[PDB]
Amino acid sequence: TLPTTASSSTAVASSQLDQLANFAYNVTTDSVAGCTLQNLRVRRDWRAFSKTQKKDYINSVLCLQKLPSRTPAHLAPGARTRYDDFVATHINQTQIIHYTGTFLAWHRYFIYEFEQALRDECSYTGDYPYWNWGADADNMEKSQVFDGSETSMSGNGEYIPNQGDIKLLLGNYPAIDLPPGSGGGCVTSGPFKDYKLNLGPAALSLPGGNMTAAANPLTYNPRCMKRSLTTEILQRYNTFPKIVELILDSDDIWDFQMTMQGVPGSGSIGVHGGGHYSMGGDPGRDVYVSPGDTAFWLHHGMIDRVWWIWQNLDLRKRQNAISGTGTFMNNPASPNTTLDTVIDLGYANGGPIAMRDLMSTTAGPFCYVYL
Ligand SMILES: *[C@@H]1O[C@H](CO)[C@@H](O[C@@H]2O[C@H](CO)[C@@H](O[C@@H]3O[C@H](CO[C@H]4O[C@H](CO[C@H]5O[C@H](CO)[C@@H](O)[C@H](O)[C@@H]5O)[C@@H](O)[C@H](O[C@H]5O[C@H](CO)[C@@H](O)[C@H](O)[C@@H]5O)[C@@H]4O)[C@@H](O)[C@H](O[C@H]4O[C@H](CO)[C@@H](O)[C@H](O)[C@@H]4O)[C@@H]3O)[C@H](O)[C@H]2NC(C)=O)[C@H](O)[C@H]1NC(C)=O
Ligand SMILES: *[C@@H]1O[C@H](CO)[C@@H](O)[C@H](O)[C@H]1NC(C)=O
Ligand SMILES: *[C@@H]1O[C@H](CO)[C@@H](O)[C@H](O)[C@H]1NC(C)=O
Ligand SMILES: *[C@H]1O[C@H](CO)[C@@H](O)[C@H](O)[C@@H]1O
Ligand SMILES: Oc1cccc(O)c1
Ligand SMILES: [Cu+2]
Ligand SMILES: [Cu+2]
Repeated sequence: TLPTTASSSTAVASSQLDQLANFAYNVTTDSVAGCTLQNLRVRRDWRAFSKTQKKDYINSVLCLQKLPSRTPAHLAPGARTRYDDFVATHINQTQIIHYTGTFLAWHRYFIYEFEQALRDECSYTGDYPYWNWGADADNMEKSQVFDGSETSMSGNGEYIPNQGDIKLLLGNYPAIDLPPGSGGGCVTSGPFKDYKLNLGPAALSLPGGNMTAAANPLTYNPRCMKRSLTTEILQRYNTFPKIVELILDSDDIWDFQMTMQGVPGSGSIGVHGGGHYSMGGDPGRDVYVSPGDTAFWLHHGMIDRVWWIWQNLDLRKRQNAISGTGTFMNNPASPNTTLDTVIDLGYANGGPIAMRDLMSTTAGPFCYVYL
């Protein structure tokens, strides 16, 4: 007897999520029992990682931020590292990978190939980590992902008093206004304290309402990563009731992906936008450059988990479900996304791949589950 309606207590909504996760696990292992049970990988909550396991993942990311970039210098003058290769492709394709029929599948392929770079070029042998927003929604500063310790993705940025609010515009919908959080400047501590963003900004929202952008966001612009942790954003968008509501109240792929990213004109930015903007800073508030924030990978692990749960609740109808076009909010208009639509990650990793081969975590190149 699966839940059918999200509960309003955090604690009960948390148990609903575990139960839906358990069901999705059962369905995926059954379809696997070449992806086999023996080589089925498990992705896990960052809280399940030991201190050594956390440090092994962080070290591999740091390795990727030193190894030289494969992107041709003339196509992206500012790229220096393999990590930059992933940021660059995301900047370059942002207009066709968000609010499109490809949004969920493209990002599944994106983070998988990031994982492959960690394993093949940086000797990583651990599990892929995800960030469970619901456990941190009441105090982001205490998240194991963001607490600033040697096992965080670094923490908060240096505090900047009396910051203006954040104003979010999209088309000519009424603006959405957010608090600026408790940071503002360069991250003060953690393993990514000396790490440099090399690309962007491309569309960086600033406290006060301004939006700054480099003339060419692919030219060299080394600078610190900035954060402004904003618990209030997670409290409104990323709580366990909000997570379960997205899963249970969405009956088709259109409503699922739209509620996740935020329905334009609803005043809500969804679990996707909520998780992004709660980091604040740079590139936390830049849609194009967001992979520059090292927590991007854990945030989209959770995005992919929530999609994988939703898929497995009715696999016959939801496994291959696609809706939307090839352009951001279909502006300008483009043909519908289908299973023959091909996507690629540029020079980041991998090669071109059709939507058909991306829809299941245990087919095509994929062989994993979430616990
Ligand atoms: C931002 O995003 C955009 C959009 O994605 C991106 O632009 C892409 O830009 C890259 C480079 O900047 C492009 O990659 C190059 O494409 C060259 C042209 O390739 C096409 O046409 C070839 C010619 O086809 C004709 O001639 C042949 C032979 O005479 C004939 O048989 C055909 O019928 C046709 O008439 C064709 O060969 C090629 O196809 C092969 O490869 C593609 C995958 O690339 C594959 O899908 C095909 O099935 C086929 O196997 C393709 O159709 C190409 O020459 C060039 O090659 C480089 O790499 C190869 C090794 O792979 C080297 O051998 C070669 O010498 C070159 O160094 C390269 O592939 C890409 O096509 C663009 N894509 C789009 C959609 O526009 C930007 O780069 C992004 N910006 C940033 C910063 O990331
Ligand atoms: C998962 O499968 C096990 C074994 O068949 C079963 O005992 C359990 O109740 C299932 N859980 C859910 C949530 O379906
Ligand atoms: C595009 O998809 C919608 C469903 O989302 C469908 O109603 C419409 O007919 C499709 N358009 C074309 C040209 O196939
Ligand atoms: C439990 O806590 C969440 C925040 O984590 C609230 O949104 C919920 O209403 C309940 O108080
Ligand atoms: O795709 C997105 C959406 C919202 C904020 C962000 O940094 C990225
Ligand atoms: Cu993206
Ligand atoms: Cu995202």
